Amino acid sequence: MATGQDRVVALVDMDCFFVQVEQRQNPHLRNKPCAVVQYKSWKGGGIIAVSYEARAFGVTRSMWADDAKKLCPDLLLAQVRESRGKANLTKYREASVEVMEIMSRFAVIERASIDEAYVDLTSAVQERLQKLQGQPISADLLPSTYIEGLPQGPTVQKEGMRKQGLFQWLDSLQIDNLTSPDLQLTVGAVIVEEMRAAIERETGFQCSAGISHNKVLAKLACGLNKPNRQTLVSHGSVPQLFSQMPIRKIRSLGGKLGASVIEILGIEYMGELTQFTESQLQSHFGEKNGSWLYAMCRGIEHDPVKPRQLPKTIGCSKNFPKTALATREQVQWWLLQLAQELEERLTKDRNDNDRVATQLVVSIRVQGDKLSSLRRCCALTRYDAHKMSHDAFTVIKNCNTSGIQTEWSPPLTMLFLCATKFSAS
DNA sequence: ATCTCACACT
DNA sequence: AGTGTGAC
Ligand SMILES: Nc1nc2c(ncn2[C@H]2C[C@H](O)[C@@H](COP(=O)(O)NP(=O)(O)OP(=O)(O)O)O2)c(=O)[nH]1
Ligand SMILES: [Mg+2]
Ligand SMILES: [Mg+2]
Repeated sequence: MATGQDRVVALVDMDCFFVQVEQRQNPHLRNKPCAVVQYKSWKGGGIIAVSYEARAFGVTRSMWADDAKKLCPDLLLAQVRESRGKANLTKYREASVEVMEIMSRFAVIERASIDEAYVDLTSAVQERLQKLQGQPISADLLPSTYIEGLPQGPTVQKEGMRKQGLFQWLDSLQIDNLTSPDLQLTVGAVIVEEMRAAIERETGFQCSAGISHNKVLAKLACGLNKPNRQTLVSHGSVPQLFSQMPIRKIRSLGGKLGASVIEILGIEYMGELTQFTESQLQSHFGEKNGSWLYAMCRGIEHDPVKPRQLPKTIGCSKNFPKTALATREQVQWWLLQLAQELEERLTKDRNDNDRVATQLVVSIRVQGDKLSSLRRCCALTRYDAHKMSHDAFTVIKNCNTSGIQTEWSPPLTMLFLCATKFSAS
């Protein structure tokens, strides 16, 4: 009997992160419809973060600020800082570190993005259980927790509903069994309340969280009640939850694979995968995908929370959409600009994190081509922008089809520098 | 598309 | 090594 109740996993994700960062810094933006964009010289900038007040007006990510202004006239905007003609995300990376370090105090975390991390609470839950000494869990220890699927069976407002569901869960809880998966999830949720409380006290940032037995369910849970709430997804809530859950909502199925699952099998919801054998899914999607899908639709997933808090690579990119680079002098200048930010971030990384990058990856796009046109690596022996930028030029310089030694053809529409292969130092 | 980062696969 | 996908 397959179980998938072996771990306690949480996913903490910051609410409207970039917006919150700007709001802490500028109190005038607090509790208002606001958004964060970069490069306003074109269409007021492209929206990448939206406060929940602004979302009420229908303002979304990927929307032009000028178009967003049509939906929400009083929409306030904070713009991503610009350096060397490029976007600078320094303020946000640093705010992220604040959050990651607080979370790191409770357990080993996997930085999943700039504003979220997975937490393996299995050992931490076990520790708390003996301390409890068979003591019941008060609802007071879960003041922002939702239990998905509850209340059920035999008030109207949301908070009243939340409490009623929480009480049904706690009233039915068997605290006698220290190996009860449902009990383990509850204690995990109590810890996450503490973890989320610590984040807000020490940063001012609010976040949501999902607590379940694996990463996928935890991630899904987190989005069930946003913002400033956490959701517990038990093993038992899975069949109902997945019964009307679109396949695309599940992490990693939001793209071509998920579309392929829908098209080939003629289904719409995650629960509908259960009627197929593992071999069947393997036949359509391969040995690896098939096994993963077979277990996942039953709420089972084994991807571990990796002990990794730091980025594996450090990269900078810029597009050049009639603005395309057509001279060697142009190509060299922008490679230098990219190299300058790269050196800046690398040096700080070396001091902070006791490591040194060893490989420099260069990538370019050509006006005719469809993301990357060419990607080449070279050795990274010194944190020097001039050296790195000259190196970037050298390995790509053979692309220049122009006979004349001053022009570049055909024009470049993207430059990209990435530092990889870190070694301890 | 006028805006980093991980990982499978090769 | 280089390409493609997926998410954020
Ligand atoms: N440059 C760029 N930045 C982005 C993009 N998408 C997101 N960001 C940046 C902006 C975001 O602030 C940050 C976190 O991304 P989320 O967690 O997926 N969205 P948020 O936390 O804002 O809202 P909530 O979580 O409540 O839904 O990543 C993008 O396409 N491009
Ligand atoms: Mg977020
Ligand atoms: Mg996120």
